[PDB]
Amino acid sequence: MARCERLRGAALRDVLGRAQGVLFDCDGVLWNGERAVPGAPELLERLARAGKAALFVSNNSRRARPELALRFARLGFGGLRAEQLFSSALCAARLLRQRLPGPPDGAVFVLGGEGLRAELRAAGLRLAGDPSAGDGAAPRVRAVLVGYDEHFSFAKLREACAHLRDPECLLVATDRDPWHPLSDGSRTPGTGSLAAAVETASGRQALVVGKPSPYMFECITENFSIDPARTLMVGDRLETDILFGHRCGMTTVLTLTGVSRLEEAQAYLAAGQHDLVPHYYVESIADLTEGL
Amino acid sequence: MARCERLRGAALRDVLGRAQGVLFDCDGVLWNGERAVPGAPELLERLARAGKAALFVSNNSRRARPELALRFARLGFGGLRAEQLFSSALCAARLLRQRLPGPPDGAVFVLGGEGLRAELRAAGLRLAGDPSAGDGAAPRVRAVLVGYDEHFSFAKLREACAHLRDPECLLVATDRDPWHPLSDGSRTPGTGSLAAAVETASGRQALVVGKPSPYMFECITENFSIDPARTLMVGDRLETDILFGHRCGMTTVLTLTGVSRLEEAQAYLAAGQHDLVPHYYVESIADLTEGL
Ligand SMILES: Cc1ncc(COP(=O)(O)O)c(C=O)c1O
Ligand SMILES: Cc1ncc(COP(=O)(O)O)c(C=O)c1O
Ligand SMILES: [Ca+2]
Ligand SMILES: [Ca+2]
Ligand SMILES: [Ca+2]
Ligand SMILES: [Ca+2]
Repeated sequence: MARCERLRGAALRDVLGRAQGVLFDCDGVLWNGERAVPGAPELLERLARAGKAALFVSNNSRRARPELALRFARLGFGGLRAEQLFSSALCAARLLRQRLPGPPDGAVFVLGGEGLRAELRAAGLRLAGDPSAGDGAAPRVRAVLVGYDEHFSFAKLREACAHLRDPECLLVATDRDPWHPLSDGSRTPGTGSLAAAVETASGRQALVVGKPSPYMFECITENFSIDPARTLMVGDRLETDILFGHRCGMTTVLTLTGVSRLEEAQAYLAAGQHDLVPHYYVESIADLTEGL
Repeated sequence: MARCERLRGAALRDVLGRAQGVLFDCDGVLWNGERAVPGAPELLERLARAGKAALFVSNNSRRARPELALRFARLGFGGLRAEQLFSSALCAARLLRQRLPGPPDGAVFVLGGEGLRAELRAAGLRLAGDPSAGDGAAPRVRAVLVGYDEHFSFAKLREACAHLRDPECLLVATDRDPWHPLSDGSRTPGTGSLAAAVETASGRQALVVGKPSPYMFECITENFSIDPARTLMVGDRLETDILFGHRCGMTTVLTLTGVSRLEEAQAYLAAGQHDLVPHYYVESIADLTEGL
């Protein structure tokens, strides 16, 4: 099982050689804020050359796919197809298209920003507060979606609760990341904090779209035939990316350039909490390139 | 132990006769919104006549003591001394006066309304955003207090987190009630929902002031010699008032005019969760009067 081994040498050559593809978490892995992890772009270049597939999975609900694609390019990750990029915004839009109840024969009440709303509308979803048809009633709200919402308020929370009074109204969260580190050492609250407030006030459990939910893997694999037994999952958060990998049956690699510390992985290992223990770790993903 | 017995007849006469005093939760017990529970005022009148002490304990952080006292009178509860009324606002102010760290050799950042702020200032506390002395630096924030905040926002959450980056900064919540029922059947989010968001984003556990924290009982008993072995605790919420009573060693009485249902108490009893099981229940507190 996962023993949190430092991946290097012949083992690294073996692990990467056997892998048919690599699934990358983004923040803490490819970059921190506006700074690419040195050697990250070169890894992705060498992977493409090695004939190994690369896919990208982020819990970030801020950007619709077109703006996400621009961000990869800007940070040095060139030549990527938009189809290789998966975010919790995109997959939440897809989950709601697939699951929204109501007769054919709802509207979605969204706590979140314009990039999220853009992604939802692109998937064909009607949003609460979109303008109504003629002067008829507003459509019935059949899901509440909690994403990263820099305009979160008590009034919006109260309104979310009102919608959720109907037990057939879905409650969905893009992700449960509790907070994110910023470049100056400060932190921004994460969607997990807002989801906590909504779940508490409504007495509901949210359906989570993003990592570590297996749903995210369903979203990625709708379009892509990938064998999880031959896929490496690389990420910086034990409770999100490494747990995701284990749930999906992938080999997990913790990179140490982000949120989680080696000491924490080792502590979980000691406590026998194996689903929070990576199979392997690297100081940064630049350490992988040698294995090709 | 607690067996959730319907309190009536000779048993009621015995229980009330032996009691030296009664501690009442307020909402769901004495009133629902602006409507007194019929017969509640008459109970309190008869209790005073029986020579039995009455004290009142509410998690409501909206009103400072003077406005709270007006509310009791208005609902039909006359003749009360302000000293008999305890709220999570009053006791949070007291806890912070007692615990605020820093040299003699802080300020308190408050998420909450004007009644809470009034209570804190009356206890001698300086509040973040109170005006600074001359043109010197703002005082160091040494506690974050989360109360009922109808103006809660993402920006305030972010700011709470910034203060909490200092591990010596306290995190205190007035209460963890998750939501409260309104007269039209709707609900308002409770402090517990906001506390959840703050704890999640900061990765901290809050110190809770109100019920079911034993601290609330310390607050009430600072001024009042009451024997918990001779005190009845009467409330409508299993996870708040009944748990509080058990933690304090009081005889607990669930009234059925509020949040918790008899069926839920019986379910907990069945599951052997005795600290969430009331010793006794009544349809409403008006059922107690006969026992005098
Ligand atoms: C709101 C939000 N969600 C998620 C993340 C990053 O997600 P991931 O680490 O899954 O790429 C960030 C990082 O910027 C963020 O700002
Ligand atoms: C914000 C808030 N806190 C607490 C409560 C009631 O508290 P309790 O049931 O402890 O009296 C209410 C009920 O109105 C409320 O509005
Ligand atoms: Ca990450
Ligand atoms: Ca480390
Ligand atoms: Ca109550
Ligand atoms: Ca009942």
